[PDB]
Amino acid sequence: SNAMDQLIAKLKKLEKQNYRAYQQIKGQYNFTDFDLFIDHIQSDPYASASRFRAFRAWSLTGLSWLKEESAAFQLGARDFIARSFAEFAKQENAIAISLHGQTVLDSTSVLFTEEGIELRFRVNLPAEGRDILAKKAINIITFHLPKFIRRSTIERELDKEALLTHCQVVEDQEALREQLEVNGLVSFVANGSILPRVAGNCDLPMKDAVEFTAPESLQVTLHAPNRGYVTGLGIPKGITLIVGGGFHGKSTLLNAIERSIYNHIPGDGREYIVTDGSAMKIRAEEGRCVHHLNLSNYINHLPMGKDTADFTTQDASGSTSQAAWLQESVEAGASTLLIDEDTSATNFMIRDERMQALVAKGDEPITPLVDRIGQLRDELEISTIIVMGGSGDYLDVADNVIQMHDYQALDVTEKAKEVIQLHPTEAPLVTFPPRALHCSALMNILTDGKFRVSAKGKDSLRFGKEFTDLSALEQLESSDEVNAIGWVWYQLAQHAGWNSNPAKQISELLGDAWFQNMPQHGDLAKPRPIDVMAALNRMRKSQFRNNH
Amino acid sequence: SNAMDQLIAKLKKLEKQNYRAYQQIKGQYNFTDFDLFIDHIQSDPYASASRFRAFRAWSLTGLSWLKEESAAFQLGARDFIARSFAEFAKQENAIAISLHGQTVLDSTSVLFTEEGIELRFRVNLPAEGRDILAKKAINIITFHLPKFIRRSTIERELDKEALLTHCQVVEDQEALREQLEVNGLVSFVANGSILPRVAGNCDLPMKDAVEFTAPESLQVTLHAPNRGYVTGLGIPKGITLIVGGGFHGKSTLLNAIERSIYNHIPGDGREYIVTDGSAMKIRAEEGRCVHHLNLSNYINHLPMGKDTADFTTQDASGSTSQAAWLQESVEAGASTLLIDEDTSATNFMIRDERMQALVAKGDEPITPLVDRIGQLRDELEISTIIVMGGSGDYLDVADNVIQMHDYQALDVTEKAKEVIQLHPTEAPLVTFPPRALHCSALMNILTDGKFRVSAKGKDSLRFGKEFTDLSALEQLESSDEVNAIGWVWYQLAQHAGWNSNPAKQISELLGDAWFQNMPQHGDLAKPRPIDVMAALNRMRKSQFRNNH
Ligand SMILES: Nc1ncnc2c1ncn2[C@@H]1O[C@H](COP(=O)(O)OP(=O)(O)NP(=O)(O)O)[C@@H](O)[C@H]1O
Ligand SMILES: Nc1ncnc2c1ncn2[C@@H]1O[C@H](COP(=O)(O)OP(=O)(O)NP(=O)(O)O)[C@@H](O)[C@H]1O
Ligand code: NA
Ligand code: NA
Repeated sequence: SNAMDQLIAKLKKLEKQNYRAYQQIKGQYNFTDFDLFIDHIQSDPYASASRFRAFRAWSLTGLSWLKEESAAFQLGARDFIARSFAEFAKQENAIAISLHGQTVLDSTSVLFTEEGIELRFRVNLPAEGRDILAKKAINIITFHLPKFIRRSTIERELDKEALLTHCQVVEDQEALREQLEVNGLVSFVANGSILPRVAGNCDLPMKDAVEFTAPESLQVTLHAPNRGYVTGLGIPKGITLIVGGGFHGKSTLLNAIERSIYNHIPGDGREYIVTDGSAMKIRAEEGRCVHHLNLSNYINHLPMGKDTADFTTQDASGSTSQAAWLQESVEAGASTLLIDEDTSATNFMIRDERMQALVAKGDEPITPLVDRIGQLRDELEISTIIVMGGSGDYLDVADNVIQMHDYQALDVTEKAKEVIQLHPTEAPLVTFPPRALHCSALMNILTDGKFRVSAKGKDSLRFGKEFTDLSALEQLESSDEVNAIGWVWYQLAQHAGWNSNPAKQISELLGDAWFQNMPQHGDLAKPRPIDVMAALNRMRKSQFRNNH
Repeated sequence: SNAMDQLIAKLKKLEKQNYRAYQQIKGQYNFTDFDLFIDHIQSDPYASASRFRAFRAWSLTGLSWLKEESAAFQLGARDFIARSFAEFAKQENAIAISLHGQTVLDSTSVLFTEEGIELRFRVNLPAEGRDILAKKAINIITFHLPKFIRRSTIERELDKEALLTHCQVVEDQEALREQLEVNGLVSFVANGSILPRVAGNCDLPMKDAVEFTAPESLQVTLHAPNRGYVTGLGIPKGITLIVGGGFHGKSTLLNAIERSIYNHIPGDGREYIVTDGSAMKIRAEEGRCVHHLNLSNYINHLPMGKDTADFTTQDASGSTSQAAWLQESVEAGASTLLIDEDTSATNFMIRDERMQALVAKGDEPITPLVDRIGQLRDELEISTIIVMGGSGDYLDVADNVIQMHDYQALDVTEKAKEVIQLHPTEAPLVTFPPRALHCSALMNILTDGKFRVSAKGKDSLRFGKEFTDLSALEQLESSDEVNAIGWVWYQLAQHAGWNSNPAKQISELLGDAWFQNMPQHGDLAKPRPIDVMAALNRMRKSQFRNNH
C-alpha cells in the first residue's frame, strides 16, 4: 500500500512522456499482500510485452497444505492457478500468462517454493501511439493486476471442487505412469478414452466419437489414488504392431500414445492415457544435419568412401536420417520407439530381394529395422510400437498385434501367427559409447550471435545467429519448452570443455530445480533431456566427437 | 522536379510531428524522369513498410527493344532489373524490393506494359521513436530513391553483358521447356548440371560436387536459341523409376526435377534443367481436410458406411490423404506426378498378401498405386517419376529405370527386366467430372474476416479468419505466389455462384494480364493454377460439390 502509493505517484509523472520513460518503473515494489517485480520493460508497444513477476507467501494464501501433497498434485495446482489467473484476466487483455492448451506442464508461469507461490506473466504497457498513458497504466498495474494476483492465489477465491479434481487427475496420471514399469507395460489406454481430435489443426477432443475399449485378451487394470481402479488397454513391453485397413484409426491411437508422454487436463479425452516418458517417435527427415554418429548397425556402406562409424553431413537422406534418429534415441536412453509406416522410409523398414538383385555391385545393402528391431528388444530391452497396414514381414518378430476396425481395438496376435506358418519368408547389435559434446563451442555461437536465445513457435529455435529446425519433433507441445531447450544450451555453454555424456549432464541440469539457473521468464516449461539432445543433434554448428 | 520540390517543401512541414502525419504524403508525384506513387502508408515504424510504385516510359530508358523479345526474354529482363535495383539500394536499407532467390518468377516487383516499366517496392519511413524525421525521409525519397529508380532502368547504367546473359538463359529455359512435349519428354537434365544444394536449409548449389552426366542409352540433345545444342538426360513420358542404395543421390535428382518447374538464375546449377510445368509432387499428409472428392479408383471401402465416391473429412489419414492428393492432381490436369517412397504411405504404394490375410472381413483392400499407375499412363497419358529403393513390384510396369551410384545416373532398364523374368509375382480407371466450387461462399469468409488476405511465409495463407496450411506443397518457391493465391481467391469470390470447372476459371484469370485485377502490391508472383487449387483443396471452409 505504501510502496504501491509510491509507485502510483511515481507513475503519474510519466504522463504524456516518451515511451522510453517506462524504464524508470523497473524494479521491485512491496505491496501489501505481495511483492511485485517488473523485470523487462518493452521498448515498443508493438514489441514483446513487458515481463512481470509476483510473489505471495503461503501464510496469506490458505494453500500451505499443497506443500504436503505429491509433486504431481502440486503440478496440477500450479497449472490450475495459471488458468484461473488467465480467466480472471480476460477482461484485461494487456495482461497475459503463458498457458499450455490441453496439457499440464512443469512451467515457470506458476512456481512453488518453500517461501510461497510465484507468478510470472507479461503486461503490455499502453500509450497513445508513443506517449505514455499513465492513468491507463495505473488502472492495469495498481487496480486490476493486484486483484488477479490475489484471487488466483486464495483458496476461497478459487473453485475448490474444480481445483481438487484438477490436481487429482494429474496425480492419477503420474501414479499410473509410475506403475507401467512394474506391470511390464510401456503405455496404457484407459477404457472410455476419446482419442480422435476435432480436426488435424486442433488438439481438442472430437465430440460424439466412438469411445475406446480394450480387448479382454490384452486388458489390464491399474490403480489411481483418487479415481481408484481403472481398466483399459495395456500395451506390454517388446514389439507391438497396430494394423488394419485405411481410415480405421491407427494413427489416432498412436498419436494419443505419443502425446501421452505429457499429462492432459480433465475432459480432454486422454487424461487417463499414460506412456513411457522417454518414448520417441521417429520419422524420415529431409535435409537435416547429423554429427559424427555411428550408424554401423544400420548403414553398412557409403559412397565417397565415408566412414559408417563416424557419419557426418549437412543434408541427410531419408533412410539415413531415420537411421541416425534411431541411433540418437538409443544414445539418449529412450525405452520406447514410435513409428508410423505412413511417415517413414520404406527402404529403412523392409527388406526386398527384388531391389538387391540389380543393386548388388559395390553397394552393400542397408540393414532394415525389421532385422534390428528384434535385437533392440532382446538386447537393449527397448520396446517399439509400429502402425503398419502395408508390409507384413514384421508380423514374425512382433509380440502383440492390434487391429483397428471401425475405431475399436481387436487382439489379432493369434491369427497373426497362423498367417506366418502358412507362408514363411542376424549380425550382432553393437552398443557404442555416447558422443562427447563440445560444451564450450556453444559459447562461441552466443558471442558471435549477441547472446540471442528465443523460439519462433514449436518449429524453430534461435541460438545466436543459428536457427534450428524442430519440425520433425512433432511430440513437442509448447514453444515454452523450446525456449527452455535454448536456455539449457546456454548453461551447457558455461562449462570448461568437452563432456563425455551430454544426456546425463542435461538430465542433472533439469534436476527438479531446473528453473533456478535460467532467466526469470514466465514462458518456460521443463523439456525432456532426450528432446534437448534431439534439438542439439539438429543444430548445424554443434560439435560432437567419438572417443573412439 | 517541380512536383518533387512541391513534395520536399510539403515534407519539411511534417518534421517532429506525430507519425500519423505521413498519411498526408499519400498520392501521386510526377517527377522529371518518372511518376512516383505512394499507395499505402504504414501506421507504425515497426509494422510492414509503406508501399511505393514508380513508372518510367520506354522513351527515357533506352530499353524499348525488349518489347520485341520473347516473353521469356522479357521475364529475365524484369528479374534482372529487380535484382539491379536491390543491389543499388543495399546502402539504403529503408528501401526494399521483393526478390525470389535462385528462381526467376513472373513477379509484380517489376512489370512491363506498352507505356513503360513499372517498379513496385517498399520504403520503411523513419522516425525518432514516433516523431517524424522529415530530413531523413527527404534524403531517402527525394535523393536516394530517385537514383535507384533511374539506374535500374537505364540501358547504360545496367551491366548489359550481364543483362543479355541473364535474359538469354531464361529464354533458353523456356525454349527447352516448350520442346519437351515434341520429343516425348517430361523432364530434361542437361549434362554439367549441379544438382545438390549446399545444405538442406539452403537453395544455393554445392561447390565441388560431382557434375551430372547422362547415360548414352537415355541421352537426348535439345536446342536453345542462345546456347545452341545442349546434351543431357531425357526423361521420356510414362513411368520412370529412380533406384539405388541409400545416400546415392535419388532425392537430389528428384528435387532438381520438382523444382525445375520454375526457371533458375545463371550459375545456380539447375538453369538448364526443365520439367513439365504442371508436375505435382505428392506425399502423405496428416490432418488435412478433403472436400467431396471421389476416391473410388483407389479407396474401395470406408468405415461408418461412408461414400468412397463423395469422400469428405477434416482430419485425413496417410493413404487417404495421398490418394486424395492424387485424384485432385488429375482433376486439375497434371501431366506428371512426382513421388518419393521415403515421404509416402507404404500401404498406398504397394500390395501385400500378408496383411490381406488377417484384415479380410468387411474391409475391402485399398487399391495401391502400382495397380493404377499403369492405367494413368495408358489411359490418361500421365507420366510418373518415382524414387524407390525399397519395393520392387513397380519394376514390372516401369518404362525406364535409372540407378544412382556415387552420384551418377546409370540406365538399368535392361537388367531390371531380367530380374522380373527370373522371379515374377485390373479394374477400369474411371474419369470423373470436376467438382464444382461455390465461388460466392468465399465472399462470406472475407466479410466475416474483414477482407484480410496475407501469407505468413510459404507454409501459411490467411483468407479472412481462416488459415490454410501449405507445408506439404514443398514445390512452392516464394511467399509472393502464396499472396497471389490469396488474391486469386479474392477474385473467385466476386462471381455469382457455383462454377463447374474451377481449374479452367483460375487458368483464365491468370491469363498473362493476371496482375491487373489484383491490388497493386509489389510482393506478388504468378502462381500455377494447380497450386491455387491445391491450396483451395486444403482450405477447411471451401465448398465443393458433385454434379453427380
Ligand atoms: N474412436 C473414434 N471415433 C470416431 N472417429 C475416429 C475414432 N478414431 C479415429 N477417428 C477418426 O477417423 C479418421 C481415421 O484416421 P486415422 O486414425 O489416420 O486412420 P489410419 O488410416 O489408421 N491412419 P495411418 O496410421 O496414417 O494409416 C480420423 O479422421 C479420425 O479423426
Ligand atoms: N552429384 C553430387 N555430387 C556431390 N554430392 C551429391 C551429389 N548428389 C547428391 N549429393 C549429396 O549426397 C547426399 C545424397 O542424399 P540423397 O540425394 O537424399 O540420397 P538418397 O538416399 O537417394 N535420398 P532418398 O530419395 O530419400 O532415398 C546429399 O547430402 C547430397 O547433398
Ligand atoms: Na491410412
Ligand atoms: Na535414402
